[PDB]
Amino acid sequence: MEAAHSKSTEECLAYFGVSETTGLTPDQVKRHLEKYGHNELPAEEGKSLWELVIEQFEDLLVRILLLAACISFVLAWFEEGEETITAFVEPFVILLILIANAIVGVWQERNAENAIEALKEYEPEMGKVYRADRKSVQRIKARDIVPGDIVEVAVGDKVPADIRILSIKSTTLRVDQSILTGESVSVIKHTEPVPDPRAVNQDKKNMLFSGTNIAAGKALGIVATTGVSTEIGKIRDQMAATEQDKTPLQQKLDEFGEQLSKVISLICVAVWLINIGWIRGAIYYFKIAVALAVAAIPEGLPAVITTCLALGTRRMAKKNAIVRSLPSVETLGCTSVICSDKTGTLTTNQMSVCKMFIIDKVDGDFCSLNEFSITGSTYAPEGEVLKNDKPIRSGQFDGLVELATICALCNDSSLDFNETKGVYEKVGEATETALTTLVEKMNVFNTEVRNLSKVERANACNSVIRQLMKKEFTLEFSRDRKSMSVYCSPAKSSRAAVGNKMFVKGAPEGVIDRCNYVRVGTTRVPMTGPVKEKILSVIKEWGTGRDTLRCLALATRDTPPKREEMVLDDSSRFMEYETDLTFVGVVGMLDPPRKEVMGSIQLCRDAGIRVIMITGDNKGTAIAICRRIGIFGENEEVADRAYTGREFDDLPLAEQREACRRACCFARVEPSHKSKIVEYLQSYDEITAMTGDGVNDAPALKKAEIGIAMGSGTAVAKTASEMVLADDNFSTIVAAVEEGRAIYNNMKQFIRYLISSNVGEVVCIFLTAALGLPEALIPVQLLWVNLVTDGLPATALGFNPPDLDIMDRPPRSPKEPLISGWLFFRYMAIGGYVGAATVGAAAWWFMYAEDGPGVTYHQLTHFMQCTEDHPHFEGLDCEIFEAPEPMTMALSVLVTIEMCNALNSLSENQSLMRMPPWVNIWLLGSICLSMSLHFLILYVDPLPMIFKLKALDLTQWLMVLKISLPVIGLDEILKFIARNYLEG
Ligand SMILES: Nc1ncnc2c1ncn2[C@@H]1O[C@H](COP(=O)(O)OP(=O)(O)OP(=O)(O)O)[C@H]2OC3(O[C@H]21)C([N+](=O)[O-])=CC(=[N+]([O-])O)C=C3[N+](=O)[O-]
Ligand SMILES: FC(F)(F)Oc1ccc2c3c([nH]c2c1)[C@@H](NCc1ccc(Br)cc1)CCC3
Ligand SMILES: [K+]
Repeated sequence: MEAAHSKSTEECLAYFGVSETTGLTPDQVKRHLEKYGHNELPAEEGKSLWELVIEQFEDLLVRILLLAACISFVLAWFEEGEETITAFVEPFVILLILIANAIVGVWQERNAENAIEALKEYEPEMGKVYRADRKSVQRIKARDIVPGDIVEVAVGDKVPADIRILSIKSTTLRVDQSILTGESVSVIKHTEPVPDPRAVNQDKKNMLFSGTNIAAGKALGIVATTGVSTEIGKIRDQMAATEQDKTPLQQKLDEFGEQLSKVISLICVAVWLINIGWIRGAIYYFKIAVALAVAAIPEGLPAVITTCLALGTRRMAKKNAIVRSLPSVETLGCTSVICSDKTGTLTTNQMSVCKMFIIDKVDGDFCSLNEFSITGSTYAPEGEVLKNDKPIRSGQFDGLVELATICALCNDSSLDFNETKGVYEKVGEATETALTTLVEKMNVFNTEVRNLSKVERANACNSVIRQLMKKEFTLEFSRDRKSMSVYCSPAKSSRAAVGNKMFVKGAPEGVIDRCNYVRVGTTRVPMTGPVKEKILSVIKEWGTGRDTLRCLALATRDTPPKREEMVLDDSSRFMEYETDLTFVGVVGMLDPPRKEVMGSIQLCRDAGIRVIMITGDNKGTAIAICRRIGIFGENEEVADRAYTGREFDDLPLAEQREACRRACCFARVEPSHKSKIVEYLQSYDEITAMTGDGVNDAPALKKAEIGIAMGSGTAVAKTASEMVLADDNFSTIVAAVEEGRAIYNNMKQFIRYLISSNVGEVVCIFLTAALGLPEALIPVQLLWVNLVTDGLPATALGFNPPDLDIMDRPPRSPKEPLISGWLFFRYMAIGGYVGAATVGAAAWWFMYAEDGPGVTYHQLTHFMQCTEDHPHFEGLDCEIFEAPEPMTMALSVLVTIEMCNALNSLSENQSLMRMPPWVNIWLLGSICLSMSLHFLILYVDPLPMIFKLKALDLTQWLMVLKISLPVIGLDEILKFIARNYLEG
């Protein structure tokens, strides 16, 4: 049933064929389950495992490795002679590593997915329905509440569906629906039809929305829509699925992927070309092509990448930064401008009326004032009211009595006592509750409150004013006039002839212009120029002083219009109905900046991040706040870097864009302006973190490259967001950007470490083919390196502790190459030394090791010419070239160097003498475990037969360290030219 908000109780009942006492029949339930599905957000769709395999097949390197599989398969098939046929392990392993990688990408594609699942969290487990089974209410699983059944809800329950209220059983019904509308005040719900069929949800005051909770009361309704049809379920309809564009790192990695394709193909052609001058031969340059493919591809890199991301996500997630979109962590390092709202994010949103003034005397041009101050900054109703630092019984001033009345009446919020926490808490809007607390502190009628209870005391004095003036109706706040008013009539009935009143509170600018009189206690004197000046002179002093107060003016229309001649259907006339007012006084409440923000702001400048503050204060106060928290200097001229929504809109398009180039402070912007500022910032290739919590903030969060939504905010903003501030703190953003920087510098390290490791293997294979030597590494050994003995240090590298200057450098540009020009030189030379060292390791055994045959280099590089007992190969067994020992020398050198390179990769440019190995203790363990797995693979008797290895003696090991360790002295020397001859 659509638009049930416009239909009467009887109509919705007549629509579904239900009784308000009998409920639904099980037969009706079956029929509805069929015609409406269950009451839940359906499981993820559009994702096919088989169709996902196509994406893996489409990737280039997967195509290569898949081709290396079929080759390795046919090679093991054909080569029955001179080897055991139980040697299909290599093609099998190739497939498994390919299968594993497919699983891996899918496995945490669900981590990039379920970002939108943060909305599935808002629906409840259970609900209550009256049904045709029992005369009492049955508690059903919420996902089985079909449309049409009668639902009961009480205090503190979650509304389990979208329900048209049928009959409120308690006195009144208040519904917290902030989660869906942003309404920070519990809405009064009624049972009448709201007439407009397309009215906004804020007007649907007869509807219960799923996912919202009941502030107070108890009602009975009938389910109008379930699951997706609900307004909270309408949020899932977009379901992302927008244009998906590769991240900059994803794009760069793929360019390396194809340069790797070119390089493999060329080497493959070169060795087929070098061999100048058959079945046994067709084997060779296919075997090495497999050895080539396996040696070039990092194999385990996606596993390491998606792991260090997951652990970084949880690191950030415990710093109150909830990463929805995973590509964000890359983007977070490139953040050039954070643009955030003031209230609740730069400040505590913990309101307290700090100062207030009424008029003292008026003589001609002169106008004195009675200024008051109030101790206590919590919502607790405790503290003095001060005049000249001394206590004052507020009720002695008739001007304060009227101020207290206006505050208590121009108010839709209240105070509550949390029985468990033992503290006073905010009900409804924070800025209104500040007035509630102020009234209780003033106590203008000297209501006896001492012997009350912590609960009763919360609203005693507010209730006393409610006992005097009966709030007939309210004139809602509009932004054109920046004020609201309430029409009240006397309720004592014993007291006579007071008359109907209208109490107006609003921004001092507009309210004061619509005043014609100033109340002096109980007397009335017309509004004059000299007095209005002194009023604004203190309002401006307060909103610009060291305490930076938002100010509110309180007024009264002494003679309101005829209640039967006011038309409440159109806001446009509301301002006129608040004319001929009498200025009563002004309250000034503080909302102090969070302890951290001043320092957190400083970091953004040190790191080259511009901070734009969007706020609703006046341009005067907005500028002042920016000096207080440090966006501007106290003595700096900020004329050109602070704008208002109307000022900004006055500039032509060209002058608009130049403003965002330099601006840092926006006051009172329309909703559309956030999205317009982002567009302008994009025109300068600036990468923006933009914050929002409200329902209108959605498009500027989809548009911003890093949409940041508030944890206490609406559901829609969270959905359009890339990240969520669980603690609402602005410093959580800075900490998020900082962490996002460290992670990329660590991804860069293990990317280089793994790929430079790959280079050494490609060199080793290439020399073997070029020199005609026997194979020194076989693909099974390489995969064990590129997946295990390298993967563990590669991961632990991602935990390299951040640089000390990490927040003293400009944002990384999105086009920043993975390697500089010189890094290409450094890693080629190391990958070269790694290639030569592994081949020489095996050659040393064949020619010089005591256990080895001690053959000559001509013999060794013609080892396949050992057809029979040759005169050339005198005293040798042909098989000695297939011996496990030379391979195990090479693999042991490849492993040991990659442990040393891991120690080198601890820093891109720092010596190990300055930043020692134990700086990353997680990395030491990764090396201890990789080496352990190497001794395991040599010593547990199923394993050596597989990988074709044999345990080295003490001599052969000391030869590995003889060979391997200099790679440290090589990189240390290479790191020297960097920090001493390249930058200067
Ligand atoms: N586009 C705008 N043009 C003009 N003023 C704007 C605009 N947007 C917001 N304001 C005013 O600024 C006040 C608080 O803004 P501020 O807390 O700085 O930031 P926001 O709460 O708007 O943003 P956030 O909640 O953090 O997303 C609001 O209080 C009030 O009017 C609102 C308000 N209200 O929002 O309901 C009621 C009120 N009385 O008296 O009822 C007085 C306000 N006031 O004096 O500012
Ligand atoms: F060895 C397998 F083929 F099985 O696994 C891999 C290992 C590494 C890569 C690489 C790619 N496909 C691979 C597939 C290519 N793009 C896939 C990819 C893109 C971004 C991220 Br993050 C991870 C992988 C480009 C080089 C890196
Ligand atoms: K976005």
